[PDB]
Amino acid sequence: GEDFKIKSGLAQMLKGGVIMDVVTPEQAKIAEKSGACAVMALESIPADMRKSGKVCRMSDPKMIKDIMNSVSIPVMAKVRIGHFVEAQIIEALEVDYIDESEVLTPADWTHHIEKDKFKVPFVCGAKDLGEALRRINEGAAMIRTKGEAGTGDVSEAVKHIRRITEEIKACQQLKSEDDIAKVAEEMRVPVSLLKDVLEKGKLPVVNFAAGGVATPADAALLMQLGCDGVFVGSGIFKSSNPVRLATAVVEATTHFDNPSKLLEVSSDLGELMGGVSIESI
Amino acid sequence: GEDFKIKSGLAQMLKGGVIMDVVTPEQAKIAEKSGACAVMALESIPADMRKSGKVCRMSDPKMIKDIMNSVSIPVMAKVRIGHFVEAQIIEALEVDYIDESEVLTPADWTHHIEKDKFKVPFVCGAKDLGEALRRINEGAAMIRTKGEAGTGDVSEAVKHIRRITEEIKACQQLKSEDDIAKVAEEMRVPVSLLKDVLEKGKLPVVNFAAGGVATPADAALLMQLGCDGVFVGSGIFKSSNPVRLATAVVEATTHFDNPSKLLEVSSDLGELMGGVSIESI
Amino acid sequence: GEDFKIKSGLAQMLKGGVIMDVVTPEQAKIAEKSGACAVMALESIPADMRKSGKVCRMSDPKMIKDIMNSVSIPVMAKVRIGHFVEAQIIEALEVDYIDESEVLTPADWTHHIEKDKFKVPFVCGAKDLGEALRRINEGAAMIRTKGEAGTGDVSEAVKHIRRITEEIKACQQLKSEDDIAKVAEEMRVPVSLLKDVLEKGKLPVVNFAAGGVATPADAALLMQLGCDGVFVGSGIFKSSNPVRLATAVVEATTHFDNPSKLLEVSSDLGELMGGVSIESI
Amino acid sequence: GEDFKIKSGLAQMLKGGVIMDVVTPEQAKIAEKSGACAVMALESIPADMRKSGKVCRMSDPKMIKDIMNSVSIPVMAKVRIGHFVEAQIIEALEVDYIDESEVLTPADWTHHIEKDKFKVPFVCGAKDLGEALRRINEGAAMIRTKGEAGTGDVSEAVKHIRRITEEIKACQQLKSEDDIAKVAEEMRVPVSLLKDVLEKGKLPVVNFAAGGVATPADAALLMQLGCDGVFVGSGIFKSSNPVRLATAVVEATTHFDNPSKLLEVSSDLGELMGGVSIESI
Amino acid sequence: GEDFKIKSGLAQMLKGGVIMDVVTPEQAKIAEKSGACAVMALESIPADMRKSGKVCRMSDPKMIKDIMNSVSIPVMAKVRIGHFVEAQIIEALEVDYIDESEVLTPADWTHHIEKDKFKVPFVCGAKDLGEALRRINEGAAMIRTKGEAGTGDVSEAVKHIRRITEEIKACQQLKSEDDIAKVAEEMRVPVSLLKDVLEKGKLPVVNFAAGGVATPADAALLMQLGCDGVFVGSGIFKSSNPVRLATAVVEATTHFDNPSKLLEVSSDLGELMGGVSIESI
Amino acid sequence: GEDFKIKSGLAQMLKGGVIMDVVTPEQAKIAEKSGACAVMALESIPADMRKSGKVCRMSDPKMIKDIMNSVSIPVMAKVRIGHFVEAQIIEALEVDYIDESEVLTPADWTHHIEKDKFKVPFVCGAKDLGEALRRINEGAAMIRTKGEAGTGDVSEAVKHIRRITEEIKACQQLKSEDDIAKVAEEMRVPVSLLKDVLEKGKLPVVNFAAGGVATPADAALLMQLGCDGVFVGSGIFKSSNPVRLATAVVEATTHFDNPSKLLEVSSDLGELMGGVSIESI
Repeated sequence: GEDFKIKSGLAQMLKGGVIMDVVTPEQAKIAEKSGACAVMALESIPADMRKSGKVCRMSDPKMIKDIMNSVSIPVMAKVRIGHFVEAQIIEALEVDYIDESEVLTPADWTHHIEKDKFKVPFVCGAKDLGEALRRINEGAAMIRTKGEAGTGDVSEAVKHIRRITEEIKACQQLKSEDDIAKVAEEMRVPVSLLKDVLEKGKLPVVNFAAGGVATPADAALLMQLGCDGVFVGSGIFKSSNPVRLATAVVEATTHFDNPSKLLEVSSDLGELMGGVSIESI
Repeated sequence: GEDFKIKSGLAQMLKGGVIMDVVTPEQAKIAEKSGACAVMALESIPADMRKSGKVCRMSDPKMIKDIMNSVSIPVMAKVRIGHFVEAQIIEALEVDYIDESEVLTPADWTHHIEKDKFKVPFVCGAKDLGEALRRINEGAAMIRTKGEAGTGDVSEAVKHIRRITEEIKACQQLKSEDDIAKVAEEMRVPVSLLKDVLEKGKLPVVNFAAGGVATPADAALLMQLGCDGVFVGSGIFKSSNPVRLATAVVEATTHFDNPSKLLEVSSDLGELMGGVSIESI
Repeated sequence: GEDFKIKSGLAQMLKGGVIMDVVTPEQAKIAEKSGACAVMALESIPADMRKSGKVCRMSDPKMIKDIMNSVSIPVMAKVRIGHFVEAQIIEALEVDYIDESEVLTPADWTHHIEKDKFKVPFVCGAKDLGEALRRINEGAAMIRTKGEAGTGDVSEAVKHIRRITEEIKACQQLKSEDDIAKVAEEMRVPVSLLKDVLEKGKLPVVNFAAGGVATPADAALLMQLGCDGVFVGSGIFKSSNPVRLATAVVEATTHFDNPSKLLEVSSDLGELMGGVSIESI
Repeated sequence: GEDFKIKSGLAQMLKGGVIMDVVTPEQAKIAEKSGACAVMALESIPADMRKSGKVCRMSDPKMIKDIMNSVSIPVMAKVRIGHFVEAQIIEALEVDYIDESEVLTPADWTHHIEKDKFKVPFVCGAKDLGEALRRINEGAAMIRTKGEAGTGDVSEAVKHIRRITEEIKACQQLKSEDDIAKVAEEMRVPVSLLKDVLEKGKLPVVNFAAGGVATPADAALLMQLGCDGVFVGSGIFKSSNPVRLATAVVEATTHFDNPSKLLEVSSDLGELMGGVSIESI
Repeated sequence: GEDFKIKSGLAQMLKGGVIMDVVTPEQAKIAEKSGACAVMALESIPADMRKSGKVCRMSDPKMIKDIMNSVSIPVMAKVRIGHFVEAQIIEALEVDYIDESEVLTPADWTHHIEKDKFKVPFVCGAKDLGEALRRINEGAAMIRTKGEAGTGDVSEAVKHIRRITEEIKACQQLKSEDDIAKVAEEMRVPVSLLKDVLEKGKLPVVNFAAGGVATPADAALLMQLGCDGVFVGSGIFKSSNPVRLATAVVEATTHFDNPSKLLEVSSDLGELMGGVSIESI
Repeated sequence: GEDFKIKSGLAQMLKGGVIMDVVTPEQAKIAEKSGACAVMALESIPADMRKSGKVCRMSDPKMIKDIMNSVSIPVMAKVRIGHFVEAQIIEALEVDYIDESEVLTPADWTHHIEKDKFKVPFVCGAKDLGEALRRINEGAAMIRTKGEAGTGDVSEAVKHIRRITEEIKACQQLKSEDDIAKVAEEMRVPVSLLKDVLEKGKLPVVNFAAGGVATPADAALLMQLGCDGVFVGSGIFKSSNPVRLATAVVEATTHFDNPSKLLEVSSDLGELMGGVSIESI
């Protein structure tokens, strides 16, 4: 409770923001000055890692320390799924948020990290209620949609948030203490969570959107859809005029319901990263 | 009723016309002066997007504003399927017609746009009655055949209009209030629509032909077949002598029953885009 | 009857001849002077179209007008299957025979043209009795074997004529008015045709050979086999010494039973188009 | 009887010989001077045709006339399976033997030639008794094994002669007039042939070996095995020292039981065509 | 008992250490001076052999003698599975530990080596309890996880140690002398071993981690997980700054529970070998 | 008996030796002077033939005569499976041993050679008892393991000898005269052989190892395993320092149980042929 609520709070305190994937301090500075609520330090970029296909690991501290020494706003970093020692090494680094990110090469195909044992807040991907709950029950402070990272395609990210919202609800308007008991056991999670969700109609944690956000339009689409905030990563920086696009997205995320404003910031944006349409995977 | 019958009216008012895909103001002006009833502004061309295969998104407003600031006739633009925010941004732009076009990379594989909530008229693709009705019931002001966009092959476009006409009719000359009730539920649409169709023998909206029109001959073939108007897009402009072909098609569409005239405008036309025969897909 | 018999007559009046695929007036003149009973005007050649694989359409009138303004003998042109407007445009052109040719990209995968409604004689491909009858019942004035066009291989052409002759006969020496009634309904045709065939032992129309004729020898082989005449197309012109080969085939077709003469015209012929053996498809 | 027994005689008179594939007069003269009992005139070579894969046809007469005007020994030529007119053209040419050769692109996948109607002796491939009998019953004067032509591999040729010899025999030592009646109908042939075979223990015609003979050793192997003579074709000429190899094979075929002599002629032979091992097909 | 407990002792004495793959003396000396408890002499490197795909054999003695003559710490060498003579040759060489390594091309797909008959201690790979026990029962002095060698990916190595630990335990807390009897026979091993394991909760031998260790972080992760020591091999040396990385790993392995220290040694490490993510196999 | 025992004797007289694949007299001399008990004359090399994939035939006599005229020790040569005439030609040549070798392109997929009819001793490949017996029953004087020739991989060779030894034994300690009767009929061989084997516990002929021997270590491994002698072929000569390796293998074969000696001869051997690991086939 006390320990948790503090973690959730830090995460919860990021509501309405935009986190940005940064590769270098230069990039970090651009992101802070653009309105980013935080930055994700990493030495190589989602849209490149998904082609390599080399092992993608925790990023080198020096690299991170630098990025995190050149900005006021908090700094996130990535660790491989199940790679608790990588996480240990980053709690030590005094990073702000850790992200057990499925976009890197997993380290345990069977066990995620025991995030409870850490004092730093974690962020985790989910594509559905169960998965969401399992990660939360596992000690996840914050949650984001998975989506197809690096693709440039919202199709996925959106579908997820829809499902979670659809699932939370479906399961919600159902009947029996036993009916639930089952669903809790099924998705391998304490009855107490599934329950706080139904009693609150929403996860206990902040639910951000990640993977496939390339346009201000997209960002806004995901808030209108329910998300609590937005992860963009490159290719903001893989675009023609990053600084501009970066701001467009931050602005698009705060005013996500201002057709007039939205449009204003969606004009003369330049050429954006050529995504890879999910379908054609 | 009232609100819609206005949207219908804008669409309905294009009867007999030819809408043209434009990529630049220069191209727009050529189209207008050619007899186009309107133009579809887009930064990249159906016949190229279907090869990329990059994510195809709403086009950049500046781009559109420009195209739409250089012509009297109305201007359409495209948004991804289900991407309501993209649409919101374009209502704002004050475009004339929006096209929720399946030729771009979809944004929701499960939900189209809630076009009712918009005041701008939408246009949608259909390959059959059900699909048609679903899009209309969803708020579609105007409807077009899908066909294989960019292929240069009528085979598809025609087949669709045939089916819709064949289906409208088949379902029409059938018997029981319950018989219908079923078909309405099946194609997931209010009994009231399927009904206005059967009572009128035709959709409540204008039904244009799109995808696979490359020759004046083709355009005429589709009107003789029942369509209310024609979408061409590039490769009018991917042809040897656009200006000439553009006019040929506009002319072929108005006089679509004048063998003498038709032929006149089908001569010395030059080399047209080398399509990609559906079959060989 | 009256209207039909006139059409059949024009077609019937081509018996024993050789029709040649021409691409340019030069080529047309060569063909006339060679003994061709007619020429097929087209802007691109069977043996190339079957590789493209671009949409193959009706040819540009100017092109045809030219070819047909440089020769006394009649001129045929091609239109896509089911593309009635294309045909309309060519009746208008005052071409002599129209060929609803399956070698082009079809326009209707479900419906051929309503050739009845036209006053110009049509020619159609068939690979068997049923198909033959269906085209004839559909208004076909003349009929040709399909064969594998552009391949340079007789295997197919021959097989067809064999089958038609084999089928006409098989069905012929069978018993009951009901026995027939069935076969008529099966191959979706009026009992009256199947009947005139059996009563005459041959279709009511001329049956030419097309697709896969590359050598004088081949032409002769197809007449000995029953055909009423021969379509060659390129690669007469894709050969080393066209003029010579053209004549050889015209001559081989008239004297198709003159081993001495046949051989005379099959010598020092030069290098002919390198076909593509059906088998290796 | 009479007519045939003359054709049989011309074929039968080649017993013990070697027929050679020639492509040019120069090649023909080399073959004659080497001891070839005859030559097979063709403009392109088995080992190349089986790669093309272009349509392989009867060869141009001039070509043949030339080859056959530069040698005393008889001259064979090829025609496509079922291509009776091609054959007609070659009877006319006054060639000595015609070979309805399956190595060329067939002209009728359903009917071989009616060799009875010809006065020139035919040669045909067979891989088994039935096939052999069918070709003979069809008017075949001479028969050869098929084998994988152009491969350089005896595996096949041998296997065939084994089977025919194995089959002739198997069927031979069986019992009932009805037992046979069946086998005759099965392999679609008059009871009278199957019968003359069993009563004589061998086909009524000469049975040569063809396809896959590359070495003197091979030739001898096939005679020891029962064949009545040998078809070699290139790559005698695709070898390093043709003249020598040609003679080696002729000599190896006559003295096919003289280990001492065989070996003598198998030495310092040079590099022979690099076959293509059946297996690796 | 006695004989083995000596071999066990040599292996057991390496507890807590790091063994390193060396390819040359220069490399050996770097490894020794780095803190390596031993080195694995081999002429070609795991990450290259798994691409070749040439036969990978015991390494040439001279090569090894040299490597083992330039370092105080013990020296291991590899032999192919089942290749007892290769092993014999290396006992003779007076190497310290032999590794019957599945990373080389096996020599017997059916029988491992009879390591009992040797006086030198062997090391063997296992992915599960059974496999582990079978190798031990076979005379294995030391055991290591297999993991995907040369990949750079821990996913595997970890998964193994998890399973073994999971299996040892699962089987442990089960009930009947017969229950066990079965499992012993199943995994084809004496009841006496499975038993010493359950009675001790751990194998009788040291269990190192191998295959997929590329980062100090990884090494530490595997000790935290239960391993008794670490095999790294190249690409320590396939990295940018080997010396540094080598030390980092040795240090990371001893202080594998010192987040502060761990992180200290994980900074400014340079570019490491670009692994090949298991998944993408 | 008498005739056989003489053949077996010559073969039997090769016990403990190493036969070497030679391509040229130079190579032959090197092999003799190295300690080879005999040489296998061939114009092209196992490790190359298995890539070609051209037909591999008996080698040209001159070639062999030369090789066999430049060495005292006996000389073997290869013939294709079932190619009895090739064998006849080589008996004539006065070669010492003939090898009906499956490494060349077979000549009869159904019948091996009737080696009984020859006075020269034959050698044959086998992978199991049955196969061994069938070849012996067929007149085989000597037998060798097959293994994957040219691969450089012992995996196979060893596996075979294991099986034969395993099979001989398995079948041996079984019960009934009828029990055996079956196994004899099954593996298509006289009860009398299977019987002499069981009564002697070993084939009546010498059993050498062949295919996949690349290292002295390998050779020794195969003797320890039961073989009576060793076929190496290239790539002894495809190695860096043939002369040395050749001797190493001869020496390794005689002293195959002298770890000290074995190792001595396995040092500073140079780079050996890069095999092709069976597995990766």
